[PDB]
Amino acid sequence: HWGYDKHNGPEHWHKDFPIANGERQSPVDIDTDAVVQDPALKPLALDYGEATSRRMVNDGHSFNVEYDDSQDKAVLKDGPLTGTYRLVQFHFHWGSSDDQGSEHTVDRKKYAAELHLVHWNTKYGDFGTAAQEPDGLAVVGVFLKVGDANPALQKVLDALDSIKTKGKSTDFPNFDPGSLLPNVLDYWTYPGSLTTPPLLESVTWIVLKEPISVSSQQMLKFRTLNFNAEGEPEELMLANWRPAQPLKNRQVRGFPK
Ligand SMILES: [Zn+2]
Repeated sequence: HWGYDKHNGPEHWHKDFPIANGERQSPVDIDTDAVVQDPALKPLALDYGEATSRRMVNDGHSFNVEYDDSQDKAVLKDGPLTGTYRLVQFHFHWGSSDDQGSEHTVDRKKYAAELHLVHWNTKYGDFGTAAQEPDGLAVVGVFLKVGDANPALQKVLDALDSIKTKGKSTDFPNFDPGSLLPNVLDYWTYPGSLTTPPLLESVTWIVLKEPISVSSQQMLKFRTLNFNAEGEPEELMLANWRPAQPLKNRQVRGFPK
């Protein structure tokens, strides 16, 4: 088992998951001075118009909104990518107070939470196959910046009472993941990993420059979830972010700049 406390948190994961100290781990700090433009980069092409949400699940480390990835209803193309990537799920990371919780940082600045929209490359057939390949996954990272209430986010938060403990799920149809995107789609990109065990090095990271908003009040609702299953002792889901990992050999690129 793994988690986010002093003893089982990120600093210890390397013992059970050696790849934690590897060459393309995420998240990273994005130093905007070192960011470079690249004329090969394209605008991000998100097509979430037919996206079909199925359910919401507490997986014991976070909560996921699952999408129907059996066809091309919710696809991600272009940006830094070649091919088509299907949306399989999104989930969030957040911290114990509003001044922390994002996984990526910008010139060391942290936000209150971060949304990850996970996509797999269709040339690999399924998520499991895709997850093992360097070009297999694409994750769009969206910062949640504390400020005004976010009404799109509120629909997600209203279901959280129904999935308090590990393993619970609730049906969650009709949620549009495009409603949790900012209006401008400028992004930073770098080759990285999943930010949770097994920490697979299979992700092209697409971190959006513009955050979406969230209220302090709304942030308290994230923190009502439990890491523990029902019947075990309570362990509140107050914080589930991995800190910045060393950039090592990698280049962060920016679009449009
Ligand atoms: Zn994540």
